[PDB]
Amino acid sequence: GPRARDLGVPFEGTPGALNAITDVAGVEVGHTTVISGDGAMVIGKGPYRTGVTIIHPLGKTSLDGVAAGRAVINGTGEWTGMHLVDEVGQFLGPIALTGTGNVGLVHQSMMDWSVGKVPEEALFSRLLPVVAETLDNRLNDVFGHGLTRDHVFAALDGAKGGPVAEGNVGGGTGMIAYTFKGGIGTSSRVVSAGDTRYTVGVLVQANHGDRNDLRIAGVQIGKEIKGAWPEVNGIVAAGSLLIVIATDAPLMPHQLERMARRAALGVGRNGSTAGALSGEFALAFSTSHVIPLGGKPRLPAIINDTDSETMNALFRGVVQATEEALVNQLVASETMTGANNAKVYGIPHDQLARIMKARFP
Amino acid sequence: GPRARDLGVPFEGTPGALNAITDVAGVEVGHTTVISGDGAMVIGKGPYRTGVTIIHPLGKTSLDGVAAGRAVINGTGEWTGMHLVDEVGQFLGPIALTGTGNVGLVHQSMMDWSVGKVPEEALFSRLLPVVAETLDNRLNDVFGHGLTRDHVFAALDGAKGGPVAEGNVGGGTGMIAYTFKGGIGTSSRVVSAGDTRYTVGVLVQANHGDRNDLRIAGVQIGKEIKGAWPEVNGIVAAGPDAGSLLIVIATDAPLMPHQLERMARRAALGVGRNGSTAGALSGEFALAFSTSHVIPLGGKPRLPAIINDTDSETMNALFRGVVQATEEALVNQLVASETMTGANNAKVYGIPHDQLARIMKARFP
Amino acid sequence: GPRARDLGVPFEGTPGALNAITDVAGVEVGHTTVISGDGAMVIGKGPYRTGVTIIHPLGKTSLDGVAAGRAVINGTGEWTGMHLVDEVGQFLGPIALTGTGNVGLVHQSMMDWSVGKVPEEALFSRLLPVVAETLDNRLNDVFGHGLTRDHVFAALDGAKGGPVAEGNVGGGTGMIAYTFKGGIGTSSRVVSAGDTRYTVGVLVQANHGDRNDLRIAGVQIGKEIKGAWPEVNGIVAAGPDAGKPSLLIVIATDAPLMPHQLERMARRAALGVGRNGSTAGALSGEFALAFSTSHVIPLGGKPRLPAIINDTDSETMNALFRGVVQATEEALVNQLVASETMTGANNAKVYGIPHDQLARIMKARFP
Amino acid sequence: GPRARDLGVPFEGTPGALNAITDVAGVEVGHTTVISGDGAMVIGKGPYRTGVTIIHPLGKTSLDGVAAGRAVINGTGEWTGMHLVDEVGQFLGPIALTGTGNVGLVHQSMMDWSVGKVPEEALFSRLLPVVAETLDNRLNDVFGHGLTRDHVFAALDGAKGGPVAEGNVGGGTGMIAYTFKGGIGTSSRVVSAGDTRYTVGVLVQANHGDRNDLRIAGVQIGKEIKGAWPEVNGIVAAGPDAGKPSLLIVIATDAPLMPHQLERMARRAALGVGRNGSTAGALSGEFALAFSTSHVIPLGGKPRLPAIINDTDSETMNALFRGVVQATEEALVNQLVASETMTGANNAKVYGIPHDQLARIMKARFP
Repeated sequence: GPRARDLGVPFEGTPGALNAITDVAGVEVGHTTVISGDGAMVIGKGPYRTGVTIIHPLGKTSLDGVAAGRAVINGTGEWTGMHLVDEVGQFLGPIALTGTGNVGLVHQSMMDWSVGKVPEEALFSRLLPVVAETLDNRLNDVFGHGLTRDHVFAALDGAKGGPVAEGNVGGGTGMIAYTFKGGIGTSSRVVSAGDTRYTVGVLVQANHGDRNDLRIAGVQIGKEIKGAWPEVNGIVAAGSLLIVIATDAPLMPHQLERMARRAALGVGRNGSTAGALSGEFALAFSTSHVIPLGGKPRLPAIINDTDSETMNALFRGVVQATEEALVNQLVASETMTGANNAKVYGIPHDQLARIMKARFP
Repeated sequence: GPRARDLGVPFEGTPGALNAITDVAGVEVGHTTVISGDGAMVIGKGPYRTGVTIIHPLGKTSLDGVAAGRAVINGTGEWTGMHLVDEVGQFLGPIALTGTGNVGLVHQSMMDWSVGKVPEEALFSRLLPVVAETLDNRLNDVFGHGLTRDHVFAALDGAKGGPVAEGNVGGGTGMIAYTFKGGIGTSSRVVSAGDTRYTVGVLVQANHGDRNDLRIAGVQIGKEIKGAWPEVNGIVAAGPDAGSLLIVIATDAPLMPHQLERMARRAALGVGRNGSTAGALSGEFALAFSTSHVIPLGGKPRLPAIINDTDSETMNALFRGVVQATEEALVNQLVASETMTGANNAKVYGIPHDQLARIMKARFP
Repeated sequence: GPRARDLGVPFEGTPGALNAITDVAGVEVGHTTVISGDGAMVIGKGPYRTGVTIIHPLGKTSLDGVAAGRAVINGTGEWTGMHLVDEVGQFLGPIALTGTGNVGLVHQSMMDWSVGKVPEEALFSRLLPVVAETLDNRLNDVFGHGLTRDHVFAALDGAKGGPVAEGNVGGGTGMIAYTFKGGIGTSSRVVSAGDTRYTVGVLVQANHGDRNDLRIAGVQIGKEIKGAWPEVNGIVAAGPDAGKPSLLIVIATDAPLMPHQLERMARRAALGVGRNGSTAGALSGEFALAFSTSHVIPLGGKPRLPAIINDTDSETMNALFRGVVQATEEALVNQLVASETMTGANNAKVYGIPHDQLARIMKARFP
Repeated sequence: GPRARDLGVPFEGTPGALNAITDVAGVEVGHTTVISGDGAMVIGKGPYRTGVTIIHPLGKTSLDGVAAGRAVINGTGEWTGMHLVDEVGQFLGPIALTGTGNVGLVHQSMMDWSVGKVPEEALFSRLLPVVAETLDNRLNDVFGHGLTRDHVFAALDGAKGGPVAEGNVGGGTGMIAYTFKGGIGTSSRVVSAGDTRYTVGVLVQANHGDRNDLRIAGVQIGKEIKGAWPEVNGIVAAGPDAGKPSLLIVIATDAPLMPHQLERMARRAALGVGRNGSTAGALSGEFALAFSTSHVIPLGGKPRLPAIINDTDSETMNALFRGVVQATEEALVNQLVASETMTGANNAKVYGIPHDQLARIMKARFP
């Protein structure tokens, strides 16, 4: 359906052609979305509202590593492969984003996928899969084994470039953000440093924040929206965040850490305050600084960290793309009823468009 | 004079009585402001637009440490005593905030002050002074020895509780923020968890950001303000024509060091609200301390109550307090800082009060 | 059987009664050891030389957290739950130490175990299991699903206090250290901090280092031992005569330390590792995790900190730090002595450090 | 005079020609040594036993940065410029190593030196000087302004390549290590990374450790040496007969490493320190800084990275890491051997480790 710009939300900067992480060439994204059952939750039987999102930095047939660096806003969550990134500045294989109860199954399934897809001599490189989570506990049977190995293989094999589906898909299927429906969002910026252009792409799996704090384009919007509070069986019940950054800039690992640390500023623009139990994390990678398996790293150009013109263009790109990806998520996610007949509303489009038109005539 | 709220800027949460870092009882703040000379800069001769700000966590006569934790947004800058804070979760003595060229002088002056104020038996504890900087390079002769030991002593000895002066004072004297006049700002929040209340106080020394990114209460305001662009000479320096950040957080919550690191990491979200994107060469840092978790010199730490990190009600109240107080301290700074002409006749404008008030009235009727 | 001290190896300090991590009261350890098959490796069909080691910091029935802090020597490996430890300074549930290929299975199995053992209202707290690995790739079919959920449950349920089995057991089953057989080792120290004596216990899963660098009690011993280099089908595979016929450190203490203080403890492990000569290989995932059994966090309640220690109290802190260094040093040697010769996948044969030669060298050096 | 090898101490690996940090081409080192007064200490009036050591990574006329990374063993100390290193992976200007009381004076003096040596257009780059300390509190009047701006300028301007003076010089003048006289030590290794041989150079300012823990070439040597415990006016002040009659590590390499790779190098220092027995005291500020002299960043220009190394290339990386461990181990022993007995403030007398006894013990152990 509509994305945030289509409802009149303004943003700064110049988006890429897709306005998605796949504006960084060669990046592929895949989702498997598991939606089954209704009514009361029984552990092991559903209902299920869960899934997995796969990002292949260099595409699904690559055996090469990408340069990478991370940041932690609040570390109450899981993201595997990160000790590796901190130490050697690269990771091998895809990124998986999923629900908390699925981490182990996804991790082993990625290994199994490797056995089937990678030459035996290269299997040593496939030992530390990258798997991250947020908690779909209200809408999903977290502990009930709803995600299968076949679901994971389907996302790995089905991933592609081009437009990325947003909203209640893949790892975002069962999520809740700012008390509205959570999910997947994505955005990009094409940034200028003199005559050089680079792309910064961002994808988020959003399960964080309170309605009372939410800002969209600087507007504190929770109180301006009427209704759309969550429910349980019919009774109004009220009233973590994963960030993946891709760039084609040829950055070294410590420079990618800097990129990842900018995500918090974009999160801050939209009002949340990093809950004590909210696992909020960012991972950044370069698709031009690539490390062939067992060979010399390929760094086709080099950027000085004190070159403010280039670095600030890249940093502003991360902030803006993060800010927009978060709003794109909210708009893409539709109302859902899941486990225990819990109902969470998508942010209402008609009301958002009306508020945006009043604020930005 | 008016602060941000008085010009009609809305903020979330409940401020303390002074709406300042000194709402955390026992904290003292002092400034020495050095403004002398006009015209062309000659290194070693001025003009000078610099100073130093002192924060005594437990007051100027305390020999005790405070529990502490820090966070780095972008580390292109200096803040001494921080390896100590990372290792042992406490620091001794005051925090000094100053201009980049003054760091060594301030560091040695704090040691000299200790020799005169601390019993010789306790001097061992005074070896790692806490000194942080931002760069006053457009308005000040950075390398020219404008700050003296006497200026540092005056701020150390003159510090007090009560209202805190903001704007072009102390370490903020020569600073520039969002292309407007930079300086010192402060704010506080009184936060609740069940029947318990705590105060979170914030003081900033702001020298960061670009006009085009600035948000005040969510409003992207730089293009709505007419004029007030800097001048380099007699002609317009930025925008159309030619015709670092230090954050100190105090709380009376009885937090352990790793919990204060969490508090410090919330400052970035408050900075983010106001639109900047952490420049490559901008040293943006946060330090948080507790005034109830105190470590008597050579004795047993005093931790009068203890908080679970997974107690979201308590922790989120504290975190939200940091975010909101940081957001407001930054806007308070801009409002307090007046237009200044300094070295090389560079002129930087205070954000115009009349225009800001008008924009806020139109936006928040 | 003999441990390192019984072969004449001298160490500094005073061990606890068991000279093991279980000298810290209430800690329980369990192993499941999986050894099946011989000969050529086919992925999914073994041979298997693998397993899992479980450490319950407060015992298997506890729902409470322990204060914790970690350190990284070289981060090329996996240890889950560590973001949590860095952020909030505690973890819930047990520590699992296993082979690299088993991480996901163990992580999901720990969740399944919680579903069976923990009240539904407490399940929220069981979402970030702590699982760490070293790579058994020479002796084991890593990718071949040799470890099952039932193996994990058996270690979780079978864990106990008292003496801890060392050597080729649990997560250490298929490991190789200093080009000799690797595995599990443990040691403890009781350390005098003024009028109070604390216990520091250490358990290692050792899969690191080279024979040429190994020091035992300061003696560079690799060249003093004759033979015992690894083989394949009777042909020496490493060392001068070739061709011819990661490290996980777990520290427990009963000292009532805050999380940042436990990070300091964990950072001392590297010095104990250093004593024994290794240099942290580029691909060697070398990690330490320290926890307190007296600073405990009841689930959804107020942390219990029964006493408090000043970081600048060098008498207390240095006693604790020296304990970590000495217990780590000895745990590493205890591992080598406990681990016996093994032939595993692809007919790789790795020798236990020879007891007779070690004892002879120690007697000559330390009469 | 004899260095450690000349007294019979064995070490592993191959030193560079000078066995010093200046085996990395282009590095310059200078010292200013301040020794005045005897007897009772009065703050502001000595006695003084202090100084400053300067390391210019690319020589004293360079305006360029070097790639760099750091590590902390125990952070109770000061080292400026390190937030910069962590953030952007480089630093500008020289490294100064000094006593704790001198940090501020040295920091401002380095800025003043820049005003006099650097074009005004480049001054922006000189605002984050790198200054580190250890505490000379037993032998020196720390707070008494013994070090002057002129002393700092003399070390900055006098620095040179070639042999590096060790012992009671520069920043090490008033230091104490392993209950013997502390000071400056240096060593290097040339390491074979396939077909390329890189140099790793290490300089230490040692003020850490206890005699009871000291190991030299693995030998626990404190109880083997007779006498030489510190004194005050002829009465022994420490050890069993008492009453009767921080660490800075600087690593240079010519390997073209990226900043995160240099952090890995710096983290290896701890293993070299561990070999020699210390346990990182609670108040001991123990720090390492590593830089590359081939990966250089011209001021306001494009970084120069003449070749690039894969972190997972264990052959190359392990050669470099082993170089750091071995050079750090040897630098520490070289310091002890270079430092002579000194009596300083408050009549504190600290002995250089005795050469005759050390040589005798080494001969017995390594015949």
